Amino acid sequence: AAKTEQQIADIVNRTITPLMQEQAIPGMAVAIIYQGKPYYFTWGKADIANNRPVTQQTLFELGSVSKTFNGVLGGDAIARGEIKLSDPVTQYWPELTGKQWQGISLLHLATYTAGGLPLQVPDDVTDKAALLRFYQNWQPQWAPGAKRLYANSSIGLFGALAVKPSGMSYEEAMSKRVLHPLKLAHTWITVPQSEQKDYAWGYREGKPVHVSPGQLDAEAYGVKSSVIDMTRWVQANMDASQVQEKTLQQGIELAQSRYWRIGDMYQGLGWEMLNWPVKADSIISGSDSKVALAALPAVEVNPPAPAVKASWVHKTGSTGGFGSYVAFVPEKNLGIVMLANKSYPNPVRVEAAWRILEKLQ
Repeated sequence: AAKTEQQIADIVNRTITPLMQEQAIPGMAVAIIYQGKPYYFTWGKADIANNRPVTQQTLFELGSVSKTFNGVLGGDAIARGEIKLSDPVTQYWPELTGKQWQGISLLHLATYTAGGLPLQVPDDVTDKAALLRFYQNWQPQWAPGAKRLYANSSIGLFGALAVKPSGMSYEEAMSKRVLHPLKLAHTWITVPQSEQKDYAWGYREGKPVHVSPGQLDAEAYGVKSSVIDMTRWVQANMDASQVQEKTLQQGIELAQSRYWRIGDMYQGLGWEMLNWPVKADSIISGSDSKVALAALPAVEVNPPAPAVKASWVHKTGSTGGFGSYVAFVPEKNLGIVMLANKSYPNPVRVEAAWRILEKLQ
């Protein structure tokens, strides 16, 4: 018996209501993809001050979910034959000298195994000249491919280098090559003046906050999107076959290939996958900052393993004011998008998603 909208409504409501309460989230937006059909739900308020409620059109900061956009754009470029994952970083930024860079490829940056690029670009690095200096002076902790350390400075750099051949900016390339084709008209890097009325305020210690500028912001954490756009984004990735642009369909597929095995978890391009069915505890406890930010040994999958439908694909993302979570199981044609205007613990996100989806499988 296929569940009915109202049964889906009770499961969702039953889970989120309590969550919003204990974590004290001002507003939320959730989309369920159940047998390929989207169901949207909205709770709370986007601007406590101006008393504006969350809508299906409300823009949320995706934080690190932005990395999924990066991975796919990189994929498309590969597909076009513009870049090769195996190519040296040096090829793309010749101004970037230093023998510590000699054996590092695109792959290593994309997949956080370059040898310890830090989580964030330093606080005293706020312009492009400082950026070059930073990387020029950077001192590797491990040999390339040795371990995985989750870092904005790694994937961030991958994004910037990957659009180089095209001669487009990242923002231009992203709009042209991915957003336009999938009709993500409510997905932005820079939110227009015209759309400010739909831009939710993020809440930090009860204070309204928006993500600030930074080196490699667009590439690692600066996408803004609505419940509806996140949902089309999930559908497209869930099944690349529906995508008309051959290169984009191919990039989606490459982004979901498996390059590294990091104990039961596989690293794609922005997306992280686990085999299905998976144990709840594995995903929940692997989402904790204690595990997710650690340096772990990485076993290489070369040639990469292809995207399989029997997988649990997901990405967590946060900003000072926002908490996002997205997951999908291609094989069951099920997924969830969870957008909040308050950053709350990773494991609570993952755990609530699982609760909802276990009930629908």
